[PDB]
Amino acid sequence: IVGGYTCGANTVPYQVSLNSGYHFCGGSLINSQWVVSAAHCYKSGIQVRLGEDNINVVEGNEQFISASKSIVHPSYNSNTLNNDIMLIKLKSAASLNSRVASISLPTSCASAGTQCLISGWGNTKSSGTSYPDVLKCLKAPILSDSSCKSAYPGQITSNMFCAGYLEGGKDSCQGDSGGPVVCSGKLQGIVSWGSGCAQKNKPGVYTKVCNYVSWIKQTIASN
Ligand SMILES: [NH3+]CCc1ccccc1
Ligand SMILES: [Ca+2]
Repeated sequence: IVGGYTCGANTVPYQVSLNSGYHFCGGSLINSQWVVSAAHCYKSGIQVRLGEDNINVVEGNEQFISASKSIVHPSYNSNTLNNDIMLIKLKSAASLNSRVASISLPTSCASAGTQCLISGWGNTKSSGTSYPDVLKCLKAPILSDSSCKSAYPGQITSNMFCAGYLEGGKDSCQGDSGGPVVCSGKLQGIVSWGSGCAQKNKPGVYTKVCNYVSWIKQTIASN
């Protein structure tokens, strides 16, 4: 997260860290046995880490649970990042509590200008590299679909939206991939891609979760 702030421990209780020996992506807890992330985060050997603040220190609220199954969206296209969403089932149910909680799925899509909370353990620099140990947060509005498409001609589909600031300085970045965009209490986006981080006229692009709610709910119920 560039241009953001320290969330404070367990203030984002649905935020998960995906770990394969190291943090590599975020995700969101949507019920006690299922996490939503980005399809471009797919890999074998995933451990889900819930209740994290400092990912390098055991602080007392963590739950580490191996993934039993990953389900990349049937139509994921890794070239274009269309349909950049993946479900991860936990080998055992998370113990839900204050510091570990699910986030609701949308009931409908969110509107341009809606303010959202984006969070992660990604790079905090727009030039260079600095990875935080504690969770970072950013408040950012959903941008109009026309400014998004103008920013990235030929690359935005109906399954994507942009959020952030056209002036730059505030954005998601490397290592934030897969994590949540929460607006009005609902998971409306997943950190997906962009052109660099926090650059002018290059806002973050996010998977548009409201298009996937029927797939998510059907998939979970059948798995
Ligand atoms: N705003 C761009 C976020 C991002 C950065 C690098 C890889 C994936 C996603
Ligand atoms: Ca920790």
